[PDB]
Order: sequence, then C-alpha cells, then structure tokens
Amino acid sequence: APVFQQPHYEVVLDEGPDTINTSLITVQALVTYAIVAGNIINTFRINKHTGVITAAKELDYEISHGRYTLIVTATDRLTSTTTVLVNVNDINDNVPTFPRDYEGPFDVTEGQPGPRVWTFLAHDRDSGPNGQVEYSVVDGDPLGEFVISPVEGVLRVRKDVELDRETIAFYNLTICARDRGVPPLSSTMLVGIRVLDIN
Ligand SMILES: [Ca+2]
Ligand SMILES: [Ca+2]
Ligand SMILES: [Ca+2]
Repeated sequence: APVFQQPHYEVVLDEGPDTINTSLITVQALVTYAIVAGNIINTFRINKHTGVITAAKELDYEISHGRYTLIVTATDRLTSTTTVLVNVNDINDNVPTFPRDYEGPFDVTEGQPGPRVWTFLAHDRDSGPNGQVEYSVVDGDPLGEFVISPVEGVLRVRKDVELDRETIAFYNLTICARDRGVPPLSSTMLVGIRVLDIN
C-alpha cells in the first residue's frame, strides 16, 4: 500500500490571472495520481504520472474563500490518501457595484431641515479592506445641500439646510462607491431627486 511522503501538502499563492497553467505543487508516494474531491469547477489538473498539480483555471479567492482542499489518491490495486491545501491571498479584483446605474425619482419637501432621501449600497465581492466601501457625493450638488454618510450610504439634506423648489426643482446626484484596496476600485450611480412644494 503506497506511502505519501508528506501527511498533508500545502502552498500559498496570490489569486489572479497569472496563476493560469502554472505548476502549484507536486505530491509523491512510494503508483498513479488522481484528484477525487474538492476540485471546484475543474480548477485543477494532476499529471497522472509526475504528480504535479497545475491550475487549469485562474485561482480565485472569491470562489475558494482563500482555500481549495483537494483529496488526492495514490494507487498501484492498493490506495492511500492525503490532502492538498491550496491557500489563496485576496487581491482587489472586484469593483464596488451598485445594482442599478440610476434610481429615481426620490421626493423631498422644500422648507424643512435635514430630510432623509434614501440609502444606497454598492456590493464588493472582495474581503478585508478590498471589500470595504466608502460613499461620497461627487457631482450634481452645486450648493452643497446634501451628504451621504461615508460608511452607511444614507443620503440626506444637511442638518440645518432647507431645499427651495424655485431655487432648484430637481437634482441628479452622482454617488461614488470606492473600496479600500490598493489600488482602489470605484463605480458611480445617478440619483434623481424631485423637490416638492411645501403643499
Ligand atoms: Ca478573484
Ligand atoms: Ca479578490
Ligand atoms: Ca474591491
């Protein structure tokens, strides 16, 4: 019955398109080699003779949550088993994404201080800082009457500010979502605000 040289095998790599068709690791027992489980969307290939595990597809932190766990067999017909942990580091490869490019119209009454508009949320598929999102208003607020809370994405008129329909009747605000990855990724959406008469 064949003896695996290591009790478990392990490697740590950055996810990304540079991983396609690279040799990750070679397992050895003392004889033919297979991956029998943990091979997510056929990411991996084993050389049946040489025992080298190659990435057929891009290593992806978002599919693996940072670790692929492969069950490998060695057979001559007696069989023995091990595990191959392919540990993956997260890179900033997902843009913070709003589900719609435009939402509107959101009604707001003139003549009242600090009314709420609505909450916007961009999703980021990355983890850690790479997945954390900061919100801002980057256009369409020429008098500085609005704020979006930078973590919670709540758009409101500033506390001690009242709108006035005759001054400005409609706003189209560009909202920016920026992640805390290096380099950072961002996207924008458009918010349509209609200002209502105090009747
Ligand atoms: Ca990825
Ligand atoms: Ca990532
Ligand atoms: Ca990101």
